[PDB]
Amino acid sequence: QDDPTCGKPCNTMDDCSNGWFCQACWNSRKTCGPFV
Repeated sequence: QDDPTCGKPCNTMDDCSNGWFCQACWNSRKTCGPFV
C-alpha cells in the first residue's frame, strides 16, 4: 500500500493519475485522496 499521491496538492486530475488508491486530485481540498 504505497499510493504516495495521497496528500499531494493539485488543481487538476493529472496530479493524481498514478496512485493506486488515491487516484483522485480531490477537489474537496485540492489534496489528492482515496476513492470509494
